[PDB]
Amino acid sequence: NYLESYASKAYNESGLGSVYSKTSTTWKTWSPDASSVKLKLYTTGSDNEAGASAIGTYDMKKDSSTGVWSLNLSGDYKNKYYTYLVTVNGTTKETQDVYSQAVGVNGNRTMVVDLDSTDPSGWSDDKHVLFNSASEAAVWEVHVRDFSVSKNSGVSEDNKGKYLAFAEGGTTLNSDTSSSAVSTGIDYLVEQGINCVQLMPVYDYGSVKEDVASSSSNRNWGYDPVNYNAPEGSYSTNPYDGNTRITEFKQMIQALHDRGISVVMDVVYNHTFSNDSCFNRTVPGYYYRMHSSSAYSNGSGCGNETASDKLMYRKYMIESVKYWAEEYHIDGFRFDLMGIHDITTMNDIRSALDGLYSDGSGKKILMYGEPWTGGSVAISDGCSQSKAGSLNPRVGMFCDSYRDAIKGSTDGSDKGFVQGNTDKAGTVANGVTGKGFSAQAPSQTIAYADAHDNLILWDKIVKSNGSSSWNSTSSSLRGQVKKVMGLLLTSQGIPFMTAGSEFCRTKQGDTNSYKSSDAINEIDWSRVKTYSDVAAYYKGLLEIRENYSPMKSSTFNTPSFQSTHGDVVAYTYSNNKSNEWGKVCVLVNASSTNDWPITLDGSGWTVVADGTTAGLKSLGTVSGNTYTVPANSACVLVQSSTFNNLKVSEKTFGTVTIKHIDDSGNVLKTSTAKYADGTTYRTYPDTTILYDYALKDTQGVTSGTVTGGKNYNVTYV
Repeated sequence: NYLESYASKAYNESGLGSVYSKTSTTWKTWSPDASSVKLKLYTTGSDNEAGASAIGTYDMKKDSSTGVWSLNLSGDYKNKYYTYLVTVNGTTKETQDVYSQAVGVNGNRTMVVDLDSTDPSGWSDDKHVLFNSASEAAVWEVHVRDFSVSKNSGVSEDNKGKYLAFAEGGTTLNSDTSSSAVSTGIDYLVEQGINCVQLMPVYDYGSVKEDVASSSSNRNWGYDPVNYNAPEGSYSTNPYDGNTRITEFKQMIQALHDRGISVVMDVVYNHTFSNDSCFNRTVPGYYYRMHSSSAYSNGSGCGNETASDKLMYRKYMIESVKYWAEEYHIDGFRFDLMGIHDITTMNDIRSALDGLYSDGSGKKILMYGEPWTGGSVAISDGCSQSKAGSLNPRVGMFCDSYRDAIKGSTDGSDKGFVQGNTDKAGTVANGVTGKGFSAQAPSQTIAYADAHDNLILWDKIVKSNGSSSWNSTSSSLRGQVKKVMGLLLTSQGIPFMTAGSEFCRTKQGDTNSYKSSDAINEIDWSRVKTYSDVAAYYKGLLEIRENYSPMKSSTFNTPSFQSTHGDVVAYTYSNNKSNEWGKVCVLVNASSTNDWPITLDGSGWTVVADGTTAGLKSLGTVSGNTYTVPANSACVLVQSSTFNNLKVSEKTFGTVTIKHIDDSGNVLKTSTAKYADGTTYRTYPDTTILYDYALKDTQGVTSGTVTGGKNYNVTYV
């Protein structure tokens, strides 16, 4: 409890970090133990770029009762870089900035972002894509590079691997201007209507060298936080340049917002990459728990725990998670290993969001994380599943007890339910209730089967079924992944999904793939054709879910169950709305082989999934009190007497028809973005861009709400 004096006071300070105005800027930073905090300025994100000079140094002034150090200067410091030197116990360490809204390369430095100036065209009229209920999400966890970088990805060679791969207008499998009906990249998200992305950690992490291209030898998942408040540079086209990463992120955000897709961010406050992070550099021995002034505790990983208990961290979280929601319009935050944090900090972040926007919309922003610790947690108050009743109802927890029962161990061959381990069935059936541990609202339980960590769902499915990496087309194993989606997307509480699980993304059996080669960590999009039907089946379930409030209500509903043990789990949702199907029944057969006849919730049903295909269009009626779940099939039934209530229109996609022309007509490229009926046909020059002369006025309509089956033309490039 190092310094709660000077942190009860100083808790309400404001303008920590730096604040921008055209005339002048103010810096404030807190270090009661320091003898001096000195501001130092730079002109670049690193010494790589041209000039990169420092600009000058300025001693901040301590405020005794708060200990906060502050400085204000006149002049425009827009896009100037800077750092603090912190002097504590006679040592001096350079601290980047504790509050770093915009960063150089890898984070080494910060620059004063003229925040609103970064905004892309048509940003000021952007909107959040909040979900009224938390559960209406369907989080598709993608690590951006994986989605983009495959050679066959259709994404342009300069958008390949980068934020604008969510922004490249229109793209087909192997790029061919063709009836190559496999649209890929951002187009696929529109076809699937994936509804909500989760970006694997897009804040600045140290475990990728941003100085060089990301590659099979320059990859990481990015669980090595270095700056919480600035997005990753490596996914920029231009990491050396702040704003760029910011704008592209805003354009990636805006492209997902345009398409009505919510963006959720994995944020990893429980630990940092380095015991010599800015935190320890700025208040050594405050921010990190320490069983001794000699020795950090290690209750998480990598040798540290953030001092969540201790006020001047509680603030930093509270007014960081707000920052991402303030600016980037991020729609939710997923916390790694919440169990390290004190609940009396999660409760404040939750409560701080609830007041960001005057209309209370901030209440809608999703928040959840992993409740388990990563080791011997150093303090007694922890975000555990057991303590869960002390979190605010709208902070959520992954539910491993559920996960493991579905699939088994994260890692071993040991078969779970999906592969036929009957003896998990009882635990999975309870997990579908959402109360796999004591929880207060569906906003809590992140019903999930799979993640980046350990075996991607397919690899375990094949590995657990008994063979390695096979890329197998087996209608058994390929039928077997559809079990999980049948469960998760029909559970209560936020469904979750590693990106491309829906086309059997494989990592060839790799467990801790955290830095494994691109050939291990890429979406080979030819799997989308090969494991078509699977994705078509997957899309069809989101049609089911998004149109079905009980699967997505804000407070708990609760399935009935008709089998919970052996090899068939079967449960039914209930509803009272008149413009929705009414009762839904979901059955998942753990067998790989057998076709058990199941009793079901009511006397008449329409089949809307069969383990091959799914979604609103009737795949078959069925009648009488029983249904058969053939082999791997995950099947969905809705009460047949009210199947018609879902009078949604078809997702009548519209189109852009970019026809880039430099001069003399002809064609330089022809994408055809497949935008949904709403959204906007925003469109971009990204062809002749490395170095070129082939350039055009970009005559055309260039932007606006799309309109259904209509062709919007821009003559870019």
